[PDB]
Amino acid sequence: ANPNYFTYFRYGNNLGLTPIENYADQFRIEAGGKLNSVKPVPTATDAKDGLSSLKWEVELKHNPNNTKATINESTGQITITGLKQGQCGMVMVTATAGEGKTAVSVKQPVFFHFSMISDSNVQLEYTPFVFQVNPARGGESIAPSLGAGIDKSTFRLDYRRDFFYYNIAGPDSHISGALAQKVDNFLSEMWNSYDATAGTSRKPMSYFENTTNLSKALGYIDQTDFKVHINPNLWRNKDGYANGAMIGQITYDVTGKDPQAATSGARVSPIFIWFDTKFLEHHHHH
Ligand code: NA
Ligand code: NA
Repeated sequence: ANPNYFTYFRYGNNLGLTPIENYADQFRIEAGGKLNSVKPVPTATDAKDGLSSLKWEVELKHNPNNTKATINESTGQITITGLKQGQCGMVMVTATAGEGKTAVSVKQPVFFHFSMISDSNVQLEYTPFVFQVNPARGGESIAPSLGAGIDKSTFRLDYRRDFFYYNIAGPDSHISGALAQKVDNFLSEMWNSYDATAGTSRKPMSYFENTTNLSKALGYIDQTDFKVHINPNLWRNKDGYANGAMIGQITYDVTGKDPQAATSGARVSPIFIWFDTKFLEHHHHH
């Protein structure tokens, strides 16, 4: 197209994952580290005038209750504050080339994970921590590392509470925000499609609540490898397929039991699920 026309930028990742275009833009703050040590700058674009010709803007998406983000308008350097240990956060970055009628803007998410050692010496890390999934086809995330000394055979892991969804490029009618009582949004619609009585419960996302019908869950964690599974043909409605990102709190138990009632130190939000029909899996030759 025109002189301002472009289609992408990239920040990459600090996880050693390559090539960077096969993964979301995503940054981990290591266990026991500081948020102010991870201030990513962009590394790629198809803008002809390049990274130092773009106007950089940021909007914090997750977690609105406690996280903030700012951006250097010239360099694109992002700074995050307030994200809590054991949680992921999400921002939307907008880059704009030019001004006026022929200006072109491109918006993309950037994700963050503040890792930690939680109860019982667990250090739960998905690498990548953004699972890019096609909602028509479904799929399974990476298997996480659990931490040194953890018995994987007695580990149990399940979604629990605090589910949030952020529309990225889906229809505006996929309303963003927390799954909550008396709020009609994309997550309440998804929940209700699983069961009219699901409410704000873990049930649509739970292994332990779907043991005899896993294929019916919106998604679940398996108890062998602890991958997150997303089932096909559910994250959609008449207006369109999900095109957006979901985060939920996940609880664990180190004694072979359903972790429903795990206490506060055995609760984390270690993974973001990003739905987009354009995603095809990169299997690395299996
Ligand atoms: Na559904
Ligand atoms: Na959460």
